[PDB]
Amino acid sequence: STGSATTTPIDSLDDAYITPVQIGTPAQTLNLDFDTGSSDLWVFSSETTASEVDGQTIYTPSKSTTAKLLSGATWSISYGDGSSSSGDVYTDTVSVGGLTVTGQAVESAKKVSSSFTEDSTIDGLLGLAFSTLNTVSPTQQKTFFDNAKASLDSPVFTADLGYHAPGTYNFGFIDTTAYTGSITYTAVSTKQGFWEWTSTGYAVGSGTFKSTSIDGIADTGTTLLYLPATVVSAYWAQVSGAKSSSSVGGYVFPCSATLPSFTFGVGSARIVIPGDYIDFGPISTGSSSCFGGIQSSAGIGINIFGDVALKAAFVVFNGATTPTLGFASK
Ligand SMILES: O=C(CN1CCCCC1)Nc1ccc2c(c1)OCO2
Repeated sequence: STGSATTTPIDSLDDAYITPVQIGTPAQTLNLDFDTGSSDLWVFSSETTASEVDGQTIYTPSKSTTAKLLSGATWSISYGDGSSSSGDVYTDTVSVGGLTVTGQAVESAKKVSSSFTEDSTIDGLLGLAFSTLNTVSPTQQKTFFDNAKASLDSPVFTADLGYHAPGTYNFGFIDTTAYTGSITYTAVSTKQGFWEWTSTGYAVGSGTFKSTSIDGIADTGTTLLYLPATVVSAYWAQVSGAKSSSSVGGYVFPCSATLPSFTFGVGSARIVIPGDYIDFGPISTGSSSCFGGIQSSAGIGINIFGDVALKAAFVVFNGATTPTLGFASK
C-alpha cells in the first residue's frame, strides 16, 4: 500500500505545515502538523478544556463507531519549545492520503498550552520520529508510520515541503518525478529517538565549502534551521546590519536586505537553501527589523534541520531495519 497527502503552509511565512488526516468512522478530518521530531499523534477533541480551544477542528470519539477508549492510558508531552499538551487515549481508524491504519492510538487532548490554543490552524500533531519517544503510559504506543510500515510497498516516507507553497508527504514510495539528480543517503542514529544524522559541512552564499561534521536532526515540526554558533555567526556576518538580539531572541536583520544562500552537505552532495527561504519577516507588525531563519542551537542541546532546510530538499525517511535519511535537490 501507499499514501500521498498534500501539506500546506499555515501562513505566509511557512511557520508550519498542516496535512489533512481522516480519523474515525464516519471520517472526521483534522489538519495535523506532521512532526518527524516527535512521536505522538494527538488532537484537539471534545475532551479539550473549553477555554483552550479557539478555532480548531476537534475530534469527537463518541461520534466514531470505530473509536475505543484505551483503558487507563494517558499521555503527556513537553516540546523543546516549551509548549505542551496531555490527555487520554483512544484507538481508531486513521487515514492519510488514502493510506489507512486500523487501531491507531489517537491521543485526545484534555489540556493544551497557550501556543496551541493560539494557533487555530493546527488541530494536533502526527509524530513521525521513532516510537521509543511515544509518551503514552503505561503502555507506549506506535506512530502511524510504524503501524503502517509492514503494509507499505516500501518502508519509507518522504517529505517534500514547499517554499510559500503546498508540498507533499508520501508513504510507501519514492516519487522519482519530485526531485532532480540523485538521492544521497546518509547514516542515522536512532539512539535518542530522532532522525539524527551528520551533515558534512556548509557554505555561505558563493563562499567556499567548509568540511565539518554537524550532528543534527531532520525535524519537519521545527520551523527554522538551528546550527552551531560558529556557523550561524559566519552566515549573518555576510548580511549588513544583522545582529543577535537577546531581547527579540535571535538573529535579526534589516528587512531591506538581500540574504545570501546557505549550503549544507549531505555526504558528497550539497543542498542549497536560497536566501529568501531565510527571511521570516518583521519581528513585529510594521517593523523594519526582520527575523532570521538561521539561528543558533546553543542552549538547545542539539542541532535542528528544521523546515527552512528540509524545504530546499526532497527528503526520504527510510525506516528499513537500519534506518537512513536521503536528500535530493528539487
Ligand atoms: O518544540 C519544537 C518544535 N515544536 C513542536 C511542537 C509544535 C510547535 C513546534 N522544537 C524542537 C523540536 C525537536 C527537538 C527540539 C526542539 O529539541 C530536541 O528535538
